[PDB]
Amino acid sequence: GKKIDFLLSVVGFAVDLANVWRFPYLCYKNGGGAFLIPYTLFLIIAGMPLFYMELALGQYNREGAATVWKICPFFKGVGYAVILIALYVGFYYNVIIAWSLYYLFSSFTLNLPWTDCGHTWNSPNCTDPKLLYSKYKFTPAAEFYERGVLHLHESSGIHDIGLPQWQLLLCLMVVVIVLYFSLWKGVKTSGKVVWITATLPYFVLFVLLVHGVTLPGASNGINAYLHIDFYRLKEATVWIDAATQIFFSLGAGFGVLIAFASYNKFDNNCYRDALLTSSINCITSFVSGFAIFSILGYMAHEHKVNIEDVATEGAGLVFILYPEAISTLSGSTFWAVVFFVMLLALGLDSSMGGMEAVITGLADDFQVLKRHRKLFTFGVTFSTFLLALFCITKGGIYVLTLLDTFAAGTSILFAVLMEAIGVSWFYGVDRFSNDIQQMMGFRPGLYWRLCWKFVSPAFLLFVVVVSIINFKPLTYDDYIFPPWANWVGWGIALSSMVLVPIYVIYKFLSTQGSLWERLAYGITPENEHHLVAQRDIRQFQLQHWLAI
Ligand SMILES: CNCCCN1c2ccccc2CCc2ccccc21
Ligand SMILES: [Cl-]
Repeated sequence: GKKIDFLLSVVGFAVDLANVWRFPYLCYKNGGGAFLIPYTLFLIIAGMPLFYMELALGQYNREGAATVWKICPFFKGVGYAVILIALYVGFYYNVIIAWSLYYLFSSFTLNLPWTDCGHTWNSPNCTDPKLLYSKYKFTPAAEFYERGVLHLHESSGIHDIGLPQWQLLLCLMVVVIVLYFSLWKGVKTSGKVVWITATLPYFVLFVLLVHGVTLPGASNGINAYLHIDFYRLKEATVWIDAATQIFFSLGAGFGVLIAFASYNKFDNNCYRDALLTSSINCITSFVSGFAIFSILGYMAHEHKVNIEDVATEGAGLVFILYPEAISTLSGSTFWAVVFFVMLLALGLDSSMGGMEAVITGLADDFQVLKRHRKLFTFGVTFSTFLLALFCITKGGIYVLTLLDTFAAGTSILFAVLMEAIGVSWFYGVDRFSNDIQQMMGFRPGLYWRLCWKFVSPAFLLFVVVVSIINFKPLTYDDYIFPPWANWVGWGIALSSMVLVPIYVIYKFLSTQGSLWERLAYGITPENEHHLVAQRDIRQFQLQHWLAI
């Protein structure tokens, strides 16, 4: 049972709302198959080594994202930045779970609300295929999503977001209460019911794939998915999106992997865990893309439009597509209930760890918080609830789009780049390899050390620079955000990016001694500070810097 339970746990972690909700519309937005080449390249080159590095760091040091930097005191700013990014993500990651809960509540009927027009939310322009360069938006499913759930028709833009929708308000309250009561006792919440949260997503995906392959237009969708537009690979939008999606999907750069690995056994095999998680993530993402493109190829045929204009390119793509596919199944109410229960379970389980990252990271830094986990959990959860109330307004989709663009973009790329630089160069890739050997019994291969020191940092720096210099003003379908929205988004990104230099400055100023003494204290592990008075600093020799 040692292996079956391990396989089930890794498969449960490898599937989340990233693959099922975000990856579909990022793949649709970037043409289809042309998004997979950069995705796989980044996966290998940067994602797998960084996942391995974070797991090893957490396992060896037994600390969270903030306090793990006792080895290199100058990067506690990086730790704080990743904690802040994790805090930002929840604000809308929980709004997506609220959407799922609302859809589940709406699915308890013999006539699904998204099957035809004729409802109070339907507009005169609603067009039903059965009863008779834009994104269409006049289908029953799109009309339901945008008017009976979002009520987006009551907001003219991000300047007129309006008041929170009360139904989504109740759903968000329920989600927040469930999160709090699942996090208020401690980190130990696995191995009890996660079994059904690990197999249900794959059963749902398999049934969706099998049924959608045999649909009238699925062939065209599959052809578009497998076609590669090589001109799209010369624009850097696909590359930036692929890098951000890889780091979001795998979970690196948020302080979650380090926090959870801090509770591992000192001899746990992090290499095997990283390999299996990455492989399962890639396969699941590919299958999700296949199913999604089959569904929208079917829709292109049914609605008599081009496949590029069938659906939205935003965060509601799955909430449009999956209901459309469900409506084609036999006994569609049962399948809708099953699918939205699966979405609820996936989202709640993932958000649990997402918030645990923040809680553990800040409790390791302050013991007062560690002594009062209930109050601290309540505070974190309540703050998330309010800043998510900001995202369930009539124009809450605009705020959600801005957040999904800026909270973890260049910010997360920069944070992961700083993490890799810190470890590999300042702490020492040789020291890191020695720690991994002391833990798991073998030294990492040359490929892993090369990726940690040279390859991953180079690609991360390139992608950060390209994302900064090739920045497209924010949009949502046919809506263009005002420039101040772009300024606000870049400010949100900087709020996390800037913690690193600020903490470097603060650590330098708060230390006592001469300039060289301050540097030695700042780049020396906290448990070897007695060697600084001995003028024996490894980093002050070329051997440390040329070591691989
Ligand atoms: C790993 N896929 C993302 C799943 C959710 N995610 C969350 C959730 C809420 C807040 C932050 C984050 C950061 C990324 C991450 C990392 C590990 C588990 C979950 C999450
Ligand atoms: Cl993904």
